[PDB]
Amino acid sequence: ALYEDPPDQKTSPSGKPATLKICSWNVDGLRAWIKKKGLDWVKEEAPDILCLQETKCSENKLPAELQELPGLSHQYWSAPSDKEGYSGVGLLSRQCPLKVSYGIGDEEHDQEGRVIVAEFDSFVLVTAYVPNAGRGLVRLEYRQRWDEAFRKFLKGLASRKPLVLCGDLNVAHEEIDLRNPKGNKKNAGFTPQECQGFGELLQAVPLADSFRHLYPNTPYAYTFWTYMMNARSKNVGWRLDYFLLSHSLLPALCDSKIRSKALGSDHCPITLYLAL
DNA sequence: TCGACGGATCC
DNA sequence: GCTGATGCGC
DNA sequence: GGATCCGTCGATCGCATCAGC
Ligand SMILES: [Ca+2]
Repeated sequence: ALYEDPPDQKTSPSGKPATLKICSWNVDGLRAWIKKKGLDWVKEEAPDILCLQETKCSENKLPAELQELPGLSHQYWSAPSDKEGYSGVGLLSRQCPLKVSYGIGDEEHDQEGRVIVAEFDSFVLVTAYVPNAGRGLVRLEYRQRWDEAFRKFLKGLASRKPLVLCGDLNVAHEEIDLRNPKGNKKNAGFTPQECQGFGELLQAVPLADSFRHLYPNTPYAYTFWTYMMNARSKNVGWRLDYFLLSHSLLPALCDSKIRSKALGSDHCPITLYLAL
């Protein structure tokens, strides 16, 4: 069936009002997405922090419109070391973070511009574009090694500060996270290896899947639809974009949104509300 | 994602 | 700047 | 032997590069 995001709950389980609004969006081509007026949508949504994945855009080709974006002035970008127009992530923030860093600290996994880490007063924000297992699972073996290094890195981080992980994690955790699970158990993003990796990521860091913690049995909630076969028209999709939270942060969780109607990509944006 | 393919295998 | 082909995706 | 059942296996869209001039 089709899906309507419920309204934004902007008070916490204790009634404290949300102080912090984080939007995450795989823009699948930053320049194409700006040409498709996504930046307008970002302006009307007005996040305190915007995380972008799959920018496919090197630092010096960044369009001018991003400078004229005065509520998200502190901007950080990561592109692959030697693969142009591939991958890429950015982190735009209203307030200046204490410390920004790139990658997870493992040479093998830090060459494709996928991870930005931004340290704030009371939490640490990681945004990531996870490597896709590949058509015909050509990179599924590399991906399990990423999963373990990423798990290890995030666990280390979360031991020092409450952690918010957001972005495209390239896996539908459970069968409820995609429209046709039975046909995709051998396609990238729904292999047993990928769903197990996600489960261990939740278990080992540990982290809670914010959306699923709030809406544990809501089906048809997806963040991605392939461009082909009018899949978004029919809501034949996958939930690949998450906010994963330190359990410490659950009493701060106000809501976790899926902005199904915002166009500009084959991913829609997701928005997180915290009382901090 | 969807389909046309097969090569199975049922009534 | 323009064509045409290739890489990469969930 | 003529219908179904179910595993492949290509071809769909979109962004971006690259080779060449
Ligand atoms: Ca490829």
